[PDB]
Amino acid sequence: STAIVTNVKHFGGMGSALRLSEAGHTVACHDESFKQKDELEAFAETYPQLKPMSEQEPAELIEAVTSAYGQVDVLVSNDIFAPEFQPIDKYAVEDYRGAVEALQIRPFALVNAVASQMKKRKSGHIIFITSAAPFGPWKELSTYTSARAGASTLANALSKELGEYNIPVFAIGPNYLHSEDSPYFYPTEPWKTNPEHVAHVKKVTALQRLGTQKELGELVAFLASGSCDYLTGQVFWLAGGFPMIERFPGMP
Amino acid sequence: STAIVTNVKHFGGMGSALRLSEAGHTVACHDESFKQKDELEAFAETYPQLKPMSEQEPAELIEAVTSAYGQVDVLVSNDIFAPEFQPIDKYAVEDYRGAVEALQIRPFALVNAVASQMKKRKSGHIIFITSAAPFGPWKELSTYTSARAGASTLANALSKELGEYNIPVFAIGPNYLHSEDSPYFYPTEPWKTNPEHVAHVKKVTALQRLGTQKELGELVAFLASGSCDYLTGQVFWLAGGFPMIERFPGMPE
Amino acid sequence: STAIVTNVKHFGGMGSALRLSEAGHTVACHDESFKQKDELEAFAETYPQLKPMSEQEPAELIEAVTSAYGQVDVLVSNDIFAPEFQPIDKYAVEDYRGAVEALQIRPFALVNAVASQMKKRKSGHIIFITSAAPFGPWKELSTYTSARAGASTLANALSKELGEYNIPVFAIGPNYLHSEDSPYFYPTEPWKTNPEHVAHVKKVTALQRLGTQKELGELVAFLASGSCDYLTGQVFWLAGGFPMIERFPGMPE
Amino acid sequence: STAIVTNVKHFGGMGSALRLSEAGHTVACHDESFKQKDELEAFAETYPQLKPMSEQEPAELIEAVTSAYGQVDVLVSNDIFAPEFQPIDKYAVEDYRGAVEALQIRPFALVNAVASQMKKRKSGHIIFITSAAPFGPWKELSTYTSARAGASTLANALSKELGEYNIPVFAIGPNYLHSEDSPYFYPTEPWKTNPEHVAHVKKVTALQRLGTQKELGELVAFLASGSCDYLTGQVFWLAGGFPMIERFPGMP
Ligand SMILES: [K+]
Ligand SMILES: [K+]
Ligand code: NA
Ligand code: NA
Ligand code: NA
Ligand code: NA
Ligand code: NA
Ligand code: NA
Repeated sequence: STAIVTNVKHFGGMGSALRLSEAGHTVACHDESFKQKDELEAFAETYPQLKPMSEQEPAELIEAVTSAYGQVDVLVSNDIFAPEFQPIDKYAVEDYRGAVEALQIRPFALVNAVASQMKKRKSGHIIFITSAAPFGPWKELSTYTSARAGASTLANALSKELGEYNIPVFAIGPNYLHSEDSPYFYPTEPWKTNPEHVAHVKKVTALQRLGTQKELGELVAFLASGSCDYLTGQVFWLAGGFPMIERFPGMP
Repeated sequence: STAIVTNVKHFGGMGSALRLSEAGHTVACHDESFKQKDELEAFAETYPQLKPMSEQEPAELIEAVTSAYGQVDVLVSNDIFAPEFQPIDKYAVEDYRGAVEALQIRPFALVNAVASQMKKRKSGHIIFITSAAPFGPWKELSTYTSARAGASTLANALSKELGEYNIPVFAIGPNYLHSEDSPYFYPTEPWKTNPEHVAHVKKVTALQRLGTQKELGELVAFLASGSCDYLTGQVFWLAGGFPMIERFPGMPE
Repeated sequence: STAIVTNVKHFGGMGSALRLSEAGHTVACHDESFKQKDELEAFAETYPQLKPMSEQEPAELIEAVTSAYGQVDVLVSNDIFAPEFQPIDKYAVEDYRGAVEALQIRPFALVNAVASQMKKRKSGHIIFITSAAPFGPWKELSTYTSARAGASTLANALSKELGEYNIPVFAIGPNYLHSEDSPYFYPTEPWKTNPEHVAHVKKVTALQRLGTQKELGELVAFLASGSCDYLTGQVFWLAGGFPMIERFPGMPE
Repeated sequence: STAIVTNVKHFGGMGSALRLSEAGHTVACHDESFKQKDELEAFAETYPQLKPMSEQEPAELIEAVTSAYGQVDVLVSNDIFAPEFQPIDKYAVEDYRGAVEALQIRPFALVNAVASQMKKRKSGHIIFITSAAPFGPWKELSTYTSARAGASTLANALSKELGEYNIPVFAIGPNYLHSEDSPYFYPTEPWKTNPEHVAHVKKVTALQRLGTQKELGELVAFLASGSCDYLTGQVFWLAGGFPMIERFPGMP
């Protein structure tokens, strides 16, 4: 079927996009670097089974994809924003408006653009990649953390209205997901290379490793398959058992 | 001790301010209407125990209360927004922006202006009045529901950094809270007067009544008292045991 | 790879076993009825792809499957109990003991007998089929609701220790799951046939249908596949978007 | 009014009992050491405003208290059990039956015994002291942790049926609550005396300290007051912002 995967080059983008193509889907990909031609074209070259798009705004992209491939069956909102740690008084208020625009407004806008056709066909799936950060927050990341929570709750609240139209809505909240060359949010260096960082991941996850792009993609495809629509409204903590809580002195 | 209560004429404003006042706080009050002198002075007359301010903006308000009454010890971010039910496709994206601005950015901005003063003394109490909507969502309120979750998570998040400075941070998430003459969100009319409304409330809450402004105010005061700082980070569902969920055909209502 | 599915004739038993079988597992099956040879042999005839065992007790079962089929790679603790609605004062304390024994102790005991073998290889998958009741409770089901929460928390708790040995642990908490000819907990009769029941399900779930044994089975197989071990500790609400919560007088159903 | 506080000498017992008396309540106290006479009598001596009881089983104790003081207005189920850390295969199954009997069956049994009269008066409050452990579990405590979760969920599920009779039901889940001389669960030594243990509490709580008996008692009394009945069904995480999650290498 026809899927869209945003910000395809970062975070949960490559896992989701490439696993979806393997499921036989046509996969239109959005990204920021695709406002240029060298970039879109190189990507389209490197990935023949993927269709990059230059469209950059939300509703634009939905119409485009619908014109080119007939409709949008699956939306994977892979949202990203650079986390800046700051004590609350040291942020500007625009920094929180930043986070909210990128991590709540964007997914909202997308679904606002695509819902109508899904509802008329009474078919579609919607996946938000959010964050597990609200489940185990670090101090000094209040902008990023809270905006992620808003996104996850959006997914769950949509599941309630869109179930009537046979449309599942999911949020996937990762943490420690290996993002390979992407700085969002766990690049190979340092997160696999430096002992500092390997020792940390090992301590704070029960499985003692980063999540893989392959695991994220497997979930995304299993969900978008129509195999388990009854999980609608789930938020999935794709976090490897994070957090591992420090135990009492004396115990390993 | 100086409290600030926002949007004092609506939602949890009056219960908070009145009960904080009874506890002994000086209670500085913000409200949209107070940008007009008539309104401001009317309110001060009816409530000599409360201190209405005219300042509308966050930094501007915090500053004014600090100059006037020494400092800000307690912030009650009583945030409001007119919710509008739509299917998602029938909302404008601006309707979400609006909801986030009123329900997230505003408490953020108040904390952002006040936290440094609190952190220097190593004392203060911060309470967001959010909503219980994320806990039992209705269909077709996606914007307000998600934004409220966002503000509740913000309180929890902030509790982790502020703890270091002995500042507890809480979110109170009401539902079915009697709002008296305020339309945000459960006025006397129709919620106490119309039979369909009385019957609805009776079915959907476990206590079968609206929550009172007095209950909300007691909680706000209890949390601001220093009696139980070790709850910091808690989101409180002040919703009377809502939601009651429909049981199988045949079983009593 | 050898799976064990318990109480296979009921609740999520058949969907799990059938789909695990289709995925390629050898599926050893437990059921109360299999302590009788007639029952056991009937079942094996109808399902040549499944392997019914007669062993009833945890250590006894795990042992038998290990001797027969090499080892136990996947445990699906499909736990059941006849729920009885009572106001709390009308229950016996024994009614709670009963519920905890069937819904907590039993999965505990199965994991307790199987975990050492899994931990030596550093591979295995454990799935509890619990319930979504704690997520949207009904009044007057205190025993079953609480015990199910307990088993869901046990899965999460166990995930923290077993992670070290690359063993994911999950809880699937269904509601309104079509159970076919099993009375646990949503049989074809009345849940697909009686008009009041069809209408109830339509109102209270967001998908307006019962969940299918096939959906449950796909999840169980997906989780046992190794495709997404990094979900370990997850409690999954397999309930179709239940609960739908009654909106204000005047708004469509 | 008339309250009951179980296992008064440990965990949340002294805070709750003694704060309730200050609120003007008659407070009957249960404990294990009160199966003896030296113990009950010494306690009754040391605490004139408290009424210890020798009753040891649940329904017995409720009837007793009702005979002596007319009725039971407030029940504070302060449940305890010794946490044993064990990898799952190393427990016996009786060890989990142990935990469940002590931490779920007991509170259930109590409420089973007292509900009728509360429902007939259409007045009463019920408080379970559980644990915040399910909110942030340590590894190797699966018995204790899961049984606590069952208790907390019992409280919330009861809130649904007993609201109709004007009866709030709460659970208070502590962690790091200073229990003074009680080994359940954070005695003064080591938890205030040893630097090892002080440094740990400081790291894992946002407020960087143990909870006080006084804070627990303040909550218990505020709740049993009838001041904020609308919080019914709340589980309260009385944990000081625990857990504090380890941050990335390089950051404090
Ligand atoms: K997006
Ligand atoms: K007790
Ligand atoms: Na993240
Ligand atoms: Na709708
Ligand atoms: Na609300
Ligand atoms: Na169930
Ligand atoms: Na504990
Ligand atoms: Na009842």
